Amino acid sequence: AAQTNAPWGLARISSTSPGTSTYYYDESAGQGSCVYVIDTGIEASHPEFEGRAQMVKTYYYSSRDGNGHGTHCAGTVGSRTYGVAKKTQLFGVKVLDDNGSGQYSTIIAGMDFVASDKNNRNCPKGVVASLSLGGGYSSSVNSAAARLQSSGVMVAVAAGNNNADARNYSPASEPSVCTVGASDRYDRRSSFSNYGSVLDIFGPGTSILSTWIGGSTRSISGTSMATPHVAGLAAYLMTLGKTTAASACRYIADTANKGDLSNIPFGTVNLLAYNNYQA
Ligand SMILES: [Ca+2]
Repeated sequence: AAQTNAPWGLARISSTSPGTSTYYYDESAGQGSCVYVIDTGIEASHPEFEGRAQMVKTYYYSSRDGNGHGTHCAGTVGSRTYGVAKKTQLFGVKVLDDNGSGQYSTIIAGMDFVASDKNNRNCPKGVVASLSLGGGYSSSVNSAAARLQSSGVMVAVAAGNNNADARNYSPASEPSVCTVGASDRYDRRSSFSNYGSVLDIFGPGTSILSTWIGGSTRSISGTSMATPHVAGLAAYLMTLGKTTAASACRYIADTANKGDLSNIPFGTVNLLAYNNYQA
């Protein structure tokens, strides 16, 4: 399959070079897999989701995304125009309020919910979790991400937008999960993107165009935008039978584009997400 005039993000994860605008992917496109978006909720009624998105848990007065961040992350995972896996199932777990903030206890409880709610969903191809949040370091948040990873879910987390080492940020410091850095369309490390030895993969993070709330679309930046790229890629590689939950982050790093990113600090992996699809 080929999507012309696609955002630079998906075209990059399907290219060995920058500057292309065509996303190439296998027509399975994530069918049979599930991706849990743990954010500010998902506007499920957006036509770009085609009835594949739904709110399964909220810790507040409403499950509706009053912010747009969670809807933007879900659009990068599996929207019809801005998604990696255009056929996957999106489950919204609203652990952040409409202000984007959230207590660590609520966010931890959201991860434990996904570790058990996946037993209630139909995901024969695999379960992925997109954690496009994070804050200061916390062993409880790190253990909550490791528990979700040990339960059989591919956990992709954001490295953070502090331009520092991701070792002082949770769940970015958890070594068992996939810590995703950000990159721009010119194969440079995003100026805000965190780094360090704990990072596993870089993804398109700067000027990522995806869906917004109210049936609209907009372009934003952040490692919160590169995480759904890897999350959608893990679900894409899952239905194709290339990898499993405990080995997707390791497989993505193995088949990634090596030595193509600039401004990568010493000791940080120079890996960019690449679906390796040969049309
Ligand atoms: Ca890791």
